[PDB]
Amino acid sequence: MRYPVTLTPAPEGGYMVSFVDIPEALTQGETVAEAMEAAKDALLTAFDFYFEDNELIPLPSPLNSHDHFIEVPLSVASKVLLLNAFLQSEITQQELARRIGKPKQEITRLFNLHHATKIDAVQLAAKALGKELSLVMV
Amino acid sequence: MRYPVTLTPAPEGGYMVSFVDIPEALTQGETVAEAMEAAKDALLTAFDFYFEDNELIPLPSPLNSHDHFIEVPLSVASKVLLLNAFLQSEITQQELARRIGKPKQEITRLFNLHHATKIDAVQLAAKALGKELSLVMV
Repeated sequence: MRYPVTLTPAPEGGYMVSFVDIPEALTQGETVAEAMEAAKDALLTAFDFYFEDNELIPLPSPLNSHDHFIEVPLSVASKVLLLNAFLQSEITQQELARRIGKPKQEITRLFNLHHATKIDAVQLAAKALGKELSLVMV
Repeated sequence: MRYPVTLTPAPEGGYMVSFVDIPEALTQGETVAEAMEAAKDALLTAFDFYFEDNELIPLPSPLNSHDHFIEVPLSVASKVLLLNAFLQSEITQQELARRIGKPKQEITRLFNLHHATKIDAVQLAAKALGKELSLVMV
């Protein structure tokens, strides 16, 4: 859900931004507010790299009392959970497409964060992999 | 999540559908298979009445191992949790729109199951009511 971000003071001023669970997400900001804003772009585009290399996305560490974090939207979170389950299911994209009865070009559209997908379509893909996706609130 | 269904033989032939948690969703079918399928529109059509009557939607009772059930899709499920949270907050539609910084015309689509709504918008509205919505995959 929420990825902790470590902010390091910069010797030339401002802050350098880094995530403990995602080494590829690096950026910086003038101020904590700006650094946090940039931190959300760094995390999501670092996710883009995992999606093309079909490598598992690390899950967030537990959050301490005084730590900043980035909460990924539900749309991103659902695709992240789907990608990890799909990579561990050991089936291909062609096979998954067959199971949902849809052409291969929306499997490509499914495992891409820049393409909008309806949450119900993500739910059906999880079901085809033997997984149930559900909601919790507070 | 999943609402338990009661299957009762019909004196007129066929089988009769009823939900333990939703007394208003009742219909029937010639066979168990058809009565279950017909039951899923009856539950969704009963939900529409809760949405326009602004009444809290009862949540499902626990499921035995050997229990029949109807599973609402994630899109409807998210809106059900949202309507219950909005009804218990005792604020108006104008106020919720103000807190998420969107016009009123997107609140009305939030509380309607026939209008598709993006999950990220449902997350934002829940947050404006002090609730955090998250996904579980099992």
